[PDB]
Amino acid sequence: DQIRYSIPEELAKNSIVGNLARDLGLSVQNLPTRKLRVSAEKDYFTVNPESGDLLVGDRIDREQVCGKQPQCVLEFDIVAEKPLNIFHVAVILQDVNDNAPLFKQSEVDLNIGESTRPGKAFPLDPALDLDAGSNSLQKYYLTDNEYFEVTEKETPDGRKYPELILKRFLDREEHNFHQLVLTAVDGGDPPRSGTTQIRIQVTDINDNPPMFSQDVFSVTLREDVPPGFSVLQVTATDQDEGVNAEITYAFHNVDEQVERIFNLDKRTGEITTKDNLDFETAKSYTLNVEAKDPGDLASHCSIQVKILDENDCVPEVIVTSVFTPLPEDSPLGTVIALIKTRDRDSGENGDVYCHVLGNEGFVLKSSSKNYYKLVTDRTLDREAIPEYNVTIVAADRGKPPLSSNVIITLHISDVNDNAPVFHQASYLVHVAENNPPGTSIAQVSASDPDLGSNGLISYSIIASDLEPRALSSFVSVNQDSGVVFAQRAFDHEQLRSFQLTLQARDHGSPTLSANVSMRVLVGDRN
Amino acid sequence: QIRYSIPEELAKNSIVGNLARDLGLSVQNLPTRKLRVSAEKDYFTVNPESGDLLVGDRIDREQVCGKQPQCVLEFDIVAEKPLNIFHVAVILQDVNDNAPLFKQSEVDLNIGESTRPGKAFPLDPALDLDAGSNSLQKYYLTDNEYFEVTEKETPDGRKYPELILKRFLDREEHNFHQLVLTAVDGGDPPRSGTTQIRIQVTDINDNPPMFSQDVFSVTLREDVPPGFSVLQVTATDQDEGVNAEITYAFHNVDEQVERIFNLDKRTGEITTKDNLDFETAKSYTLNVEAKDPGDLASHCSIQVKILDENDCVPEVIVTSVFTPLPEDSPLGTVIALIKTRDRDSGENGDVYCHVLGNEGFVLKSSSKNYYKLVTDRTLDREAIPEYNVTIVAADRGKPPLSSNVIITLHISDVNDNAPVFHQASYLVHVAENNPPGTSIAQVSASDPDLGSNGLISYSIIASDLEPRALSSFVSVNQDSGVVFAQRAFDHEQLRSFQLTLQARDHGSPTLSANVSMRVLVGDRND
Ligand SMILES: *[C@@H]1O[C@H](CO[C@@H]2O[C@@H](C)[C@@H](O)[C@@H](O)[C@@H]2O)[C@@H](O[C@@H]2O[C@H](CO)[C@@H](O[C@@H]3O[C@H](CO)[C@@H](O)[C@H](O)[C@@H]3O)[C@H](O)[C@H]2NC(C)=O)[C@H](O)[C@H]1NC(C)=O
Ligand SMILES: *[C@@H]1O[C@H](CO)[C@@H](O)[C@H](O)[C@H]1NC(C)=O
Ligand SMILES: *[C@@H]1O[C@H](CO)[C@@H](O)[C@H](O)[C@H]1NC(C)=O
Ligand SMILES: *[C@@H]1O[C@H](CO)[C@@H](O)[C@H](O)[C@H]1NC(C)=O
Ligand SMILES: *[C@H]1O[C@H](CO)[C@@H](O)[C@H](O)[C@@H]1O
Ligand SMILES: *[C@H]1O[C@H](CO)[C@@H](O)[C@H](O)[C@@H]1O
Ligand SMILES: *[C@H]1O[C@H](CO)[C@@H](O)[C@H](O)[C@@H]1O
Ligand SMILES: *[C@H]1O[C@H](CO)[C@@H](O)[C@H](O)[C@@H]1O
Ligand SMILES: *[C@H]1O[C@H](CO)[C@@H](O)[C@H](O)[C@@H]1O
Ligand SMILES: *[C@H]1O[C@H](CO)[C@@H](O)[C@H](O)[C@@H]1O
Ligand SMILES: *[C@H]1O[C@H](CO)[C@@H](O)[C@H](O)[C@@H]1O
Ligand SMILES: *[C@H]1O[C@H](CO)[C@@H](O)[C@H](O)[C@@H]1O
Ligand SMILES: *[C@H]1O[C@H](CO)[C@@H](O)[C@H](O)[C@@H]1O
Ligand SMILES: *[C@H]1O[C@H](CO)[C@@H](O)[C@H](O)[C@@H]1O
Ligand SMILES: *[C@H]1O[C@H](CO)[C@@H](O)[C@H](O)[C@@H]1O
Ligand SMILES: [Ca+2]
Ligand SMILES: [Ca+2]
Ligand SMILES: [Ca+2]
Ligand SMILES: [Ca+2]
Ligand SMILES: [Ca+2]
Ligand SMILES: [Ca+2]
Ligand SMILES: [Ca+2]
Ligand SMILES: [Ca+2]
Ligand SMILES: [Ca+2]
Ligand SMILES: [Ca+2]
Ligand SMILES: [Ca+2]
Ligand SMILES: [Ca+2]
Ligand SMILES: [Ca+2]
Ligand SMILES: [Ca+2]
Ligand SMILES: [Ca+2]
Ligand SMILES: [Ca+2]
Ligand SMILES: [Ca+2]
Ligand SMILES: [Ca+2]
Ligand SMILES: [Ca+2]
Ligand SMILES: [Ca+2]
Ligand SMILES: [Ca+2]
Ligand SMILES: [Ca+2]
Ligand SMILES: [Ca+2]
Ligand SMILES: [Ca+2]
Ligand SMILES: [Ca+2]
Ligand SMILES: [Ca+2]
Repeated sequence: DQIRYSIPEELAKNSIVGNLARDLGLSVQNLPTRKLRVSAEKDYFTVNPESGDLLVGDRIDREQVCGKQPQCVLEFDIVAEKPLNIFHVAVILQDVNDNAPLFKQSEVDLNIGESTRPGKAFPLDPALDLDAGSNSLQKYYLTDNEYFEVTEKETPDGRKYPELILKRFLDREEHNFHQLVLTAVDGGDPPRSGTTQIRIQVTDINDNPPMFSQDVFSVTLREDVPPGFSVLQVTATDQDEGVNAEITYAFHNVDEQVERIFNLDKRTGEITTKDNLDFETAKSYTLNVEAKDPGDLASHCSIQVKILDENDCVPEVIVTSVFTPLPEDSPLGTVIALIKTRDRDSGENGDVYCHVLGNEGFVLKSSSKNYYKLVTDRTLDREAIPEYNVTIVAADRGKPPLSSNVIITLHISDVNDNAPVFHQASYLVHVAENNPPGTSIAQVSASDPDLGSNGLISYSIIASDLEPRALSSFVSVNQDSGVVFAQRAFDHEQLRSFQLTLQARDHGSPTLSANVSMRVLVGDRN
Repeated sequence: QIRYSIPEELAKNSIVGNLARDLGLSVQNLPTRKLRVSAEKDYFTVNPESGDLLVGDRIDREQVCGKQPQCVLEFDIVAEKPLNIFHVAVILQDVNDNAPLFKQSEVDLNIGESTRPGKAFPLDPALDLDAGSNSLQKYYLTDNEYFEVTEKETPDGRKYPELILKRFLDREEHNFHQLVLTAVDGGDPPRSGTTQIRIQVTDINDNPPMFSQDVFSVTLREDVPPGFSVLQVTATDQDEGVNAEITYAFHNVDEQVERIFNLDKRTGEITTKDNLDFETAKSYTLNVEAKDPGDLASHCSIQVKILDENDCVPEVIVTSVFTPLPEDSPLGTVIALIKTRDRDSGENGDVYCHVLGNEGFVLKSSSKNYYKLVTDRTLDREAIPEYNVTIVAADRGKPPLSSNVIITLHISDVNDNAPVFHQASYLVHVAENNPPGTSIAQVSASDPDLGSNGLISYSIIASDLEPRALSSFVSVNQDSGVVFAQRAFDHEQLRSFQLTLQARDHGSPTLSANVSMRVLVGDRND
């Protein structure tokens, strides 16, 4: 059972709310009789007795009293004495738009993932406008931009708050961060705004792979670089940050020897040899390097290594045929030996010239490159020079040159080209009469410089002035020793001297001979 | 040089050609000149009797020539006595006997989930040791929606097969792929070589954590201790590894939510770290955010409601009391004004009052929660001057709680009792010739009132004697009530006289009582 009065809030103190003396039917003289008083938990109002009307007391701030409540009603009692009575009074106060909507924080900073799907919603803390009705918050709206949208969400249960609807994919390598201005507006005359700034810092995720500076590189090396030689350092650039920017390098899809010879450090990306190179084994290597982050995004490159040749192989002289023993009557230009040269190098380091040392009558003639023949230049002789030590030298054209020599041993075989020569130009022997038959009266001798059969000497009597049927009856000759024998006792009174033609013969093809004349003189006795 | 041409992989003793007829030699002299072959390897052997060239060891063209399109073998023939050398070259024509072949039958690649389309992946090529059209000519691949196959030629001329990607991968849809790569040459019949490529997609942090449902509902009784298991919340990330470990935390919350509740960052489990009260806050809106290391997050809210428990005792307040209370107070007169306050809500905060005992006071409720203590009995201070009215209030919750107060009432006196004489009439005998100024009688009266209202003062208002001589006969002491004789009495003159006294109270207004007194003058002899 109450009466109701209406005023605006924040009203001036001691402003009349209304006269209760008229509404409660109390004479102005009947009233001071009565203690008129206000009973309330917090004294927002008081009454002057002599006045008989209601008076505003303390600060009547609606927002600290009713809060959000749609209608604001202050219930309090009024006490009167003689007779004792309690009257009930409640006042309605109208809302004043004296509070503007304001966000809790001046700046809010969000971390939004780079790969957040579009349309995803991010709830935002709502502003606080303590007024009620139309004077409360009505419209959120955000900075016009292309990346983000704002909408006011109200769940069917009751609570409401604004949220960000993402418009498109983010990309920290395009924009590291954005800053936007959100405005909250209430709906009365005149509207009151409150702004806040949102800074969104995009966080890195893995979407860019390491990339090499070029598709292909090139380096060259001498084939004598020691193990550990820095060949080439490769690097890749990853546009991400954090662990999604760590780069690992590795050999992949390389021949076995390519991986065995070289060595690539995973973290640094530098390539150094681990063993000796050899141009004769591999003229060049090709290299493929894989660079990848932990997210297995990769890019690959190819480095081509071209080795350069060095003069490190000695030329070799191969001799494939030789003429031994060599007959001394061999004509000019006969081919004695077959010569080839092999140098595993390349270019001028493998180009070889061949010479024969000395001038003993042997020269090299070249039919074609690396092919030679060792011919005779002058006539030969075994009794002069029986044996030859022929040195052939091959030399390359590298700087400095590398040489090699070989020694061929030629033996000269005997040809029957020397006739036997008698020790004396003629022979003359003195045999005394009445000599014993079958004794040594003389001994011819010859000499032959040839070897073996071509130097074996046989002696024979070819002619004499005596009766041919009686020659053997007089003297004879030993074919093996040359000693001459008498086969009958000589008689001076019958014949004093006789003539003999002795012959020296060898055993060759053909046989060579020589004639000597021996005269036998028979001494005289009785 | 003599040029020939034969197919590879011919059987031994096969005739290549008759060099006796081709060199220009004579078959009569072929036995004397050893015809022989000098060469690096014993691929061939001539017969000196027949003078022809036989194949020796197997001549595998791919074991000699390799990459060279046309392959020639150059070897020498030595003669002897006469001694010469002859140059021959045999062309090895290619027989398609080698098929394309891969180093590994199965290759395993790791491709990140976010390789942009068109990214080329260079694969290990196939080896076709043949040359010409019989060498490798094209690559083919299983028809799928994700990968195409190409063959790229570096300007150097090295050819390699690279894969091209046409559609974004997704391991949450297809963890890995199995493909078939074939290599085809250009002979008839064409020989093919296959390999199986198992491509494995690597996890990339592309999916955010997500909750079962956006809003949860729980209720808590307000008397739960600190540390009560409120709720456990979990989220599921569709990724793997470090990309799928979750961190939960509060997000845009009131200070009180952070002071009362403790949420495990690792478990998503909320408990309370303080005591709750229903009268302070009836509900709590919690906002939880679950985020992965990539700052991808989803948000849910837990709307907690609080249950009221009866813990506030009801309070009785006596706004005003009416004491002292006049004993002439009519019925239904208001004594004390009462109000009731219980901070609980519902039946726990619904208070009702009643008076203990029965002594003439009843509680009439003008409105809900307000009482007037009125009288239903006429009071009398001479009977009961003090009252100790005990008022009790209780609530209708389970279990209920009550409280009492003791009002003390003092009863004000009112002059509501006139004095009464202890006797109805007075008859007094006086002897004759009594001394003037002697006590003849004494009257008495009583008044139960308090103080001046109970003070009695006597007087003689009237008598039958002439009023001028009344002062000469009798008198009364107003304090003691004694009736004295003011003269000597003579029986022969007057035998008896009557009298009319009054007993009066002193409080205003005065209450009086009249009494009659008869005086008989006794008779002596004079
Ligand atoms: C109305 O009630 C009052 C107060 O009663 C108080 O509360 C009750 C629940 C009981 O527990 C009472 O014992 C308690 O005092 C009564 O007044 C009280 O009366 C008693 C007895 O007459 C007084 O006791 C005296 O106390 C003093 C010391 O203060 C001693 O020296 C005395 O020897 C004697 O023990 C008590 O003081 C008094 N209290 C007050 C505040 O006056 C009252 O009698 C009662 N009236 C009726 C009609 O019931
Ligand atoms: C040839 O050389 C060998 C080896 O030293 C030697 O024994 C021989 O006497 C030499 N002959 C000539 C003729 O120089
Ligand atoms: C030696 O004598 C024989 C026989 O009379 C003769 O044929 C020859 O010419 C002579 N001279 C030589 C040198 O042999
Ligand atoms: C007592 O008597 C006097 C005179 O006779 C009279 O006026 C008075 O009213 C009487 N008392 C009462 C209580 O009536
Ligand atoms: C917000 O916007 C209002 C108009 O809607 C302005 O009046 C105010 O100053 C604030 O900028
Ligand atoms: C909201 O935003 C504006 C800038 O748009 C500030 O000037 C203002 O103080 C509040 O931070
Ligand atoms: C190793 O070191 C050499 C210099 O010594 C560099 O030229 C090379 O690129 C690699 O870094
Ligand atoms: C090159 O030098 C060597 C010695 O180092 C000789 O043996 C060779 O004959 C040529 O002169
Ligand atoms: C035999 O003996 C004689 C000596 O009487 C020599 O003169 C002769 O030459 C042969 O030796
Ligand atoms: C590879 O492909 C060829 C046809 O190009 C077939 O002949 C062979 O059997 C293999 O399938
Ligand atoms: C290549 O593919 C074939 C089937 O097409 C297999 O049989 C072979 O072993 C290789 O995996
Ligand atoms: C503690 O235990 C309760 C059940 O007793 C759960 O509901 C809560 O989520 C927490 O795990
Ligand atoms: C009021 O009533 C409650 C029970 O409702 C009691 O516990 C209390 O002592 C008082 O009598
Ligand atoms: C005065 O005294 C006499 C006795 O002396 C009493 O009889 C009389 O009633 C009054 O008290
Ligand atoms: C009359 O006198 C008696 C004593 O005799 C008192 O008790 C009474 O109150 C009245 O005054
Ligand atoms: Ca205000
Ligand atoms: Ca306001
Ligand atoms: Ca406002
Ligand atoms: Ca990016
Ligand atoms: Ca990366
Ligand atoms: Ca990135
Ligand atoms: Ca070398
Ligand atoms: Ca070399
Ligand atoms: Ca060399
Ligand atoms: Ca000679
Ligand atoms: Ca000779
Ligand atoms: Ca000779
Ligand atoms: Ca073959
Ligand atoms: Ca072949
Ligand atoms: Ca083939
Ligand atoms: Ca995915
Ligand atoms: Ca993923
Ligand atoms: Ca994830
Ligand atoms: Ca409580
Ligand atoms: Ca409670
Ligand atoms: Ca309660
Ligand atoms: Ca009374
Ligand atoms: Ca009284
Ligand atoms: Ca009285
Ligand atoms: Ca008398
Ligand atoms: Ca008398």
